[PDB]
Amino acid sequence: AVEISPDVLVYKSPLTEQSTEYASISNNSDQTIAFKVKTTAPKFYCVRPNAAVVAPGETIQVQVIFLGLTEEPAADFKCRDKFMVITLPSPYDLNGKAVADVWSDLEAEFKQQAISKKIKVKYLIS
Repeated sequence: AVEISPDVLVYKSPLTEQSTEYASISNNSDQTIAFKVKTTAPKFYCVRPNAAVVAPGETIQVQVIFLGLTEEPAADFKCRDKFMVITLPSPYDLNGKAVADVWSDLEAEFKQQAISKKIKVKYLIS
């Protein structure tokens, strides 16, 4: 019962300026989870946080900051950028380490338990 949304991040207005849309991870289970957000276009989006733990009953909001294209908005363009949210059980105390520190161990131990979600991106004039 991990919920990840939305299906599509929609950036509007001047695509020549920075803009922020939001994703969300809610842990409705009884067990702490960890998530990680992968970006196919890291030169254009800043993600924060890109990895974190979510306690039972907690919702974490993820900032997806579009850095903009001070260039050409383009007429009749289809954005192909995508984000992949991967969520895993996080049953161990991190011992002060960051989630990024332990992620590879978590994914190696709990790959079968993963709950993944591919978030698409859309540009909207105007």
